[PDB]
Amino acid sequence: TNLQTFELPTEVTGCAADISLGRALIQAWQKDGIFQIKTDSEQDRKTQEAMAASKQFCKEPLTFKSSCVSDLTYSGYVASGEEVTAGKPDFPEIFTVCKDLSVGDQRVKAGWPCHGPVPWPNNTYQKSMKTFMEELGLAGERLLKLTALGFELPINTFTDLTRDGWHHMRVLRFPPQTSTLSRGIGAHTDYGLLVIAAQDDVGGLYIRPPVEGEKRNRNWLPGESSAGMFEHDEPWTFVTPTPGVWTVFPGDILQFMTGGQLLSTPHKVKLNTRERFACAYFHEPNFEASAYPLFEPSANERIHYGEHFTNMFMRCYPDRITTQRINKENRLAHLEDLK
Ligand SMILES: [Mn+2]
Repeated sequence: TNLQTFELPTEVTGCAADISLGRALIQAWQKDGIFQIKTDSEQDRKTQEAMAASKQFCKEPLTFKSSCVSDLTYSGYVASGEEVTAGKPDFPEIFTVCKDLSVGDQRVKAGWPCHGPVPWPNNTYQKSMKTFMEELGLAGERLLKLTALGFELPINTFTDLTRDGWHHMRVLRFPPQTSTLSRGIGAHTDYGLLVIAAQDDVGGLYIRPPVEGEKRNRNWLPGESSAGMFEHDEPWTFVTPTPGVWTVFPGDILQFMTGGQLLSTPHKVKLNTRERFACAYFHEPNFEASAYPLFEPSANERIHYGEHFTNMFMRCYPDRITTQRINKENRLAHLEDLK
């Protein structure tokens, strides 16, 4: 399969050509579940410098890597075999980068759950990831303005929710295959708004396009998990490593807001014959923002983002020191107070 590739304008203004481009992006998601966006030389350089920083860090001993954790934020290191998909432990090691807030930030002083400084392994890694995430965020904002325009919505519909958004990134290393087992991460959908993915030259990501007649679960609802669904049935598209692109697909919150006009793209990762580096960037609402259905005016359903994120991470990392401190200090009470 050959994915569609688009060049984004540096600024999105709402002109008729922006609307036409936004419609094309929507159509590509509706047909293929994903598309490529071309990177310029600086976007590409920052991508490769982030991957190199990841490779260096992963070569450190586990004793050091394990120390890169915080009891205030979920940012930092997750060893291989700690995450689980459809009840089966997954293979990659992960460094998650959430908003990097100093202890002087008023949200950290107030003890809001999940708010705190990233436990960076070193300053060179910090700089590489921050620079990369700066570019990824500018692309995310362009994409969300184009998506709104394509649906004939106010240009600001999504970006109003993503001001100081809770953007975060999974910095991943998958091991080489070491047995007959090759499921690096099982089939799932991502819980957030918009996903921008980058990878090295190795290969291993597969995505599922929309399928006529196929029922899709609403993974934000209890009892409608998308985990494991379709894992052993076609169609799955291999996301071929390609120089000079990132890929982009919708998450669960875009499926919710669009009432299923966009579907959260199912994806899975196969272990390759050598290690694979990748980054998955989530462009998200503000922690205090609530997503809402755009095309169902009288629907009362909402997704309060900070509640959604906090509950997800507490369930996914239930023994992490971050979760223990939330429980010990009753930090979920702050969430109720904010709402
Ligand atoms: Mn994912």
